[PDB]
Amino acid sequence: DKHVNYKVFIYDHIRQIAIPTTNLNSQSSLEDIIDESTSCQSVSTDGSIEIDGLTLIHNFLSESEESKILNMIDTVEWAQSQSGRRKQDYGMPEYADMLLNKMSEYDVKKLGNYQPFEMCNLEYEEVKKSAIEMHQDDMWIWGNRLISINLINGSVMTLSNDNKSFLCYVHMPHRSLLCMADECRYDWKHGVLAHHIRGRRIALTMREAAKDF
Repeated sequence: DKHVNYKVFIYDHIRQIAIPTTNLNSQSSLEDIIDESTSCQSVSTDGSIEIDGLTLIHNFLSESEESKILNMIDTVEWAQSQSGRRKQDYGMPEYADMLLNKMSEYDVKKLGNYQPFEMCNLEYEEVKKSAIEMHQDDMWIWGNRLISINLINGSVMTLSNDNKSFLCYVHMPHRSLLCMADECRYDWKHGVLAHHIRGRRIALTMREAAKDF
C-alpha cells in the first residue's frame, strides 16, 4: 500500500461529499465500504471535503436496458488487457447513442455535448483477481469527463490524492454510472482493487480527446 498512511474518506452519494472515517483503511473489505457508505449520512461534516466533478448516479440503467446491452456485448470477441482484465475497443456500438442521450436527459450541462473518441468495455473477474492500478490520464492527450457504468455487479472506485495524501472510496452499485471530471479527473488518480470485485463485472468506459489533433 502506497496509501497506508493516507487519510481515508467515504463518499456520501446523497450529500455528494467525502466524509473522513477511522472505520476504514487501505485494506478495507468490500462489505466495510458498503456499510460505511450507507451509514455516513448521519456522521459530522467536520473534516469533510468536496470533490468537484465526481458524479455518481444510482440506477442509471434498468435491468432490461442492462440485459439488452450485456447480450450485445457478448456477441463481440474479447481482447486481452493487463492485470487479469479483458477489453473491447470501440463509438461503433449501437447502444452508445442510447447512453449518450440518457446522460443528456439527466443533466445536459455536465454530461451533454459529449463526443468520446473511445468507448471501451473492461471485463473484471474475481477468479482471475482482476484489477486496475491507481493512475491518471494526461490532460494534453485525454479530455475532461471519464464515464464508467457498472454491469453485472457493482464495485468500488478507489480515488487517491498524493499531494494531500487523501484516499477515498466510492461505492458504485449495480447499474450505477460514475462520471469523473474536473478536480476528480485532473487532481485525483483512480483505481479498482482486486478485493472489491464481486464475481464478474463489466465497466462500460467512455473518454473524450483533449484536442482534435
